[PDB]
Amino acid sequence: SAPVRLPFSGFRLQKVLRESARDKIIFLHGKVNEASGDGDGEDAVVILEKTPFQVEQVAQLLTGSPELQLQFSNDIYSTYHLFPPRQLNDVKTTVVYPATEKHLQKYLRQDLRLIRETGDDYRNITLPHLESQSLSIQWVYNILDKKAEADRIVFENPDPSDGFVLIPDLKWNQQQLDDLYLIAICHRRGIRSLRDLTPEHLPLLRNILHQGQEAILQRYRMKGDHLRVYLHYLPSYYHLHVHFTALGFEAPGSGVERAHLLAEVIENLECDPRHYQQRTLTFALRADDPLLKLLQEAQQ
Amino acid sequence: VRLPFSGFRLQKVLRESARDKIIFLHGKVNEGEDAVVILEKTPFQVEQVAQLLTGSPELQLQFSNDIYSTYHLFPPRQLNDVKTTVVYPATEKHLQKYLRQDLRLIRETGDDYRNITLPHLESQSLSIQWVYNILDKKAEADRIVFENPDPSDGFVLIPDLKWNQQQLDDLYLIAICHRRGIRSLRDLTPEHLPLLRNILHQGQEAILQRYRMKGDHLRVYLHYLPSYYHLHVHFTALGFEAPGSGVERAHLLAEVIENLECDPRHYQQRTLTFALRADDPLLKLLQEAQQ
Ligand SMILES: C[n+]1cn([C@@H]2O[C@H](CSP(=O)(O)O[P@](=O)(S)OP(=O)(O)SC[C@H]3O[C@@H](n4cnc5c(=O)nc(N)[nH]c54)[C@H](O)[C@@H]3O)[C@@H](O)[C@H]2O)c2nc(N)[nH]c(=O)c21
Repeated sequence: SAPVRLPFSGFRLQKVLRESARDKIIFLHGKVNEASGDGDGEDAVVILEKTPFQVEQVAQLLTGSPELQLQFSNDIYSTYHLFPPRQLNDVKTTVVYPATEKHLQKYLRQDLRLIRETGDDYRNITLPHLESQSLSIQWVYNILDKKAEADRIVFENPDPSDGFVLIPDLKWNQQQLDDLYLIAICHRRGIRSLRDLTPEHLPLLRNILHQGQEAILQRYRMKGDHLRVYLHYLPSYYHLHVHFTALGFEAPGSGVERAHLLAEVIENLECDPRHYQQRTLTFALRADDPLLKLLQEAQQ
Repeated sequence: VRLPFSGFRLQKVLRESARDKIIFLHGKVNEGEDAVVILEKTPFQVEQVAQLLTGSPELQLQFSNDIYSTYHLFPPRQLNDVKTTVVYPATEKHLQKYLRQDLRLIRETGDDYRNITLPHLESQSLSIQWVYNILDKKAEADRIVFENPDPSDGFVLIPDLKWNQQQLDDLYLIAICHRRGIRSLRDLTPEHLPLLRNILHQGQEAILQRYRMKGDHLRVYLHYLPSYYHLHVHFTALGFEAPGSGVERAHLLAEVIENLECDPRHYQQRTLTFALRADDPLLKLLQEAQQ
């Protein structure tokens, strides 16, 4: 059977978590599985995002007879409503079910605040707090165990200590290289973030950088100098992973307040073995995040 | 109801943004005459999204993993609207306005800068007279928000030209140091730490006094490569993903300060990563040298 259903029965919109006109994305909190009519459904998050244009698809459309509705016109400039064929109309849909209260908070629209976390702040405040406020990494384990997305793996170094799995993300429809996005997940368990990195991890990091880039060149004919390769801090999930993005893709999470180039991570560890245990890291938090209050009050 | 021309041979993509779901196309028409066609996906309407999702929409499962799954959603015609802008006939000036070249990443070692980049910079006529006019109060003096007048440790804080200051969502100011001869990060030593600390602390305090926005709302960073070779620092609202704030170009001022405190020769010895346009002669010079 063609899989054509959401993973639940019925969708009721509880509230809009966040929408962006410039990004053409919307985050939805839904209530599902309410066949009894008691208004007590499970939580689900549904993310909808319009897709980028495909160059040759739009080129063929413009050379024919497109369906247009005139909006504005003045001298050489004019604006239309275009209703394109089915090919240009697909909407990327991401579902989280069952969604946790943590999922509702991370997607709820909030103003951001910057914070600078010393090595001491991490050990005394952040690390104790995140242990109970972290999302499950079962999806990470499923990929490593070949329990999910095995056919989507682009490259794998199977070594338990220095190996990793290279795989597309949730969003990249793989229809164009302009928005290329892949993630590399290390096989070694227990590496929560940059804070756990030591020179012991230099072989792993070099493997991800050089084998990951070569795999992208082999599979997509995408040269290394077309790629932005980095890590997140704070990471979304506390299992070490690296982001491979097209340089021309203004990818979310590539800002300086979250992204750390993998090549510089390697060189920092080579220059100082205790770099990411002692140095201060700067990142952004939601204004109502209790971790922000804990860090702000310890810094007084 | 139809386009003001017949046929469309794509000459080149002027620019594209997968993040913004927009594309700028240069086409040859009536074959040829020049035309610019801009296509942009439209934002979601909450009512249309709610009505569709509550009533069995057409979906195709891509894959699932634990509690996560991705689908292709095929909405009705009411949600597929594409904003289409046409310039016909388009001029050479229109093409220059929209065209952008692809970006290529490059890593410049300390020796690369001294042997390759700096001789290339010196071979060009890079005028920063407009910078001197601001510092000397001969232009844009009415735009200055704050000044430390010290000739060595001082600076002028000025809003970005593209910020009309009518809202704080896109807050963007620039701090230009008074001291001359500091091309970029490459010229920084611990002797500039008083200047850099002044920019960080006095700059944030001035933005708090003038815009009622405290420091943790701000992203304070420098560019490498900078657009002009006179040291300047960018102050941007954190919620504003300003161009040039990506990891491939921005350097947090606090980290620049602490790097100089940990190693005086940091920015003369360490390798810096940045993007260049594919047609930039500096890109070829660095690639040939690194061969
Ligand atoms: C659960 N899961 C995660 N990922 C990817 O791993 C990374 C997680 S960390 P990141 O900081 O990039 O974003 P994040 O939203 S916390 O990831 P997420 O797990 O919550 S899924 C939401 C998606 O929506 C995108 N997003 C988020 N905010 C915005 C935004 O403001 N604007 C836009 N245009 N896009 C945005 C993200 O890039 C993400 O791809 C992402 O690249 C995910 O795509 C996975 N990949 C595989 N193959 N399978 C998995 O199950 C899996």
